[PDB]
Amino acid sequence: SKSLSPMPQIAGVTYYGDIPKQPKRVVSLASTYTGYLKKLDMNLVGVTSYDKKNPILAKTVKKAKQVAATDLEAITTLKPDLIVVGSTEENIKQLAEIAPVISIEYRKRDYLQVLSDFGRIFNKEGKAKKWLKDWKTKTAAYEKEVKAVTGDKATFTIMGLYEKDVYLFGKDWGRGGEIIHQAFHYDAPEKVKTEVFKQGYLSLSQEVLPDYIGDYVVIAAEDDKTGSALYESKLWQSIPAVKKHHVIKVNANVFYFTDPLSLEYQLETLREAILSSEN
Ligand SMILES: O=C1CCC(=O)N(O)C/C=C/CCNC(=O)CCC(=O)N(O)CCCCCNC(=O)CCC(=O)N(O)CCCCCN1
Ligand SMILES: [Fe+3]
Ligand code: NA
Ligand code: NA
Ligand SMILES: [Zn+2]
Ligand SMILES: [Zn+2]
Ligand SMILES: [Zn+2]
Ligand SMILES: [Zn+2]
Repeated sequence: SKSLSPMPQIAGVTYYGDIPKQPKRVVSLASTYTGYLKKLDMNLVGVTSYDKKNPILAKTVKKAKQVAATDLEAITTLKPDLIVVGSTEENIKQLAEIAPVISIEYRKRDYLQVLSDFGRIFNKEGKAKKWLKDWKTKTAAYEKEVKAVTGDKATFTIMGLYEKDVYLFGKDWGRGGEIIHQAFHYDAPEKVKTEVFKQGYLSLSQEVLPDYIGDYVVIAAEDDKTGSALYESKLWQSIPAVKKHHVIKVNANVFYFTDPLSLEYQLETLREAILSSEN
């Protein structure tokens, strides 16, 4: 049998079976976590559709098969020694019959803690610590670069276009919020702090958008055509941030994510976009 993880008790983490310390064949069924596992040098043999559509992550998991959580046959034949899932997955019991499962309830640990937590689970503390120390220094330095341009108290709102809907996001639901609010310590407008932050996200009617945007807005979308009718509208064009050219449009295919690999890309992209807003 496998050498075992110490399986620490961590908020949000549930273990099904004996988790290996050094898994050799991991199936990741939760896009939140795939890039954390890659950062810690795990061999991923299965990943999700969102993972494959994230160009930053996809480059690192070319040999992994795309699978869904219902793919019991394909997952079995991948011969995993570990499966990682989100806690809301429909069929964790069936997955745990195939291999040991780590199930994570989102948001119980923050985007940085998740990495050091995996460091404890897999005895990869050094790799996690090195990344986290560098991240702390780099983000503080970049925070200075961007606030030099905007002012330290400029407000930012995180937004996404999805289907025909409009979402706002807080500090810990992807779409750039970790970078903008946690890494750069930008404030959000009061209405976003009150109505969005605790909730994580808020699906909004388009006509009230002006009320939620202050100095800057970051907008994630999967395709560059989705926002067209909104963007040309008098409503949108009346927003001071829009008039100032403080709209930052980003590609959701990577910006949905919160993992170290995706966030490295988001960090550089957002730094450059803020600087570019004053070109
Ligand atoms: O984990 C993150 C950031 C936070 C996040 O989006 N999560 O889903 C984490 C798990 C949240 C707890 C379970 N909640 C839900 O499943 C509710 C639906 C959901 O995924 N949400 O994010 C809620 C707001 C978005 C709803 C519309 N769906 C999308 O934007 C698809 C991309 C979308 O939201 N996805 O999750 C697929 C890509 C995600 C890449 C990893 N990103
Ligand atoms: Fe989500
Ligand atoms: Na933080
Ligand atoms: Na999608
Ligand atoms: Zn700060
Ligand atoms: Zn039109
Ligand atoms: Zn203009
Ligand atoms: Zn400006």
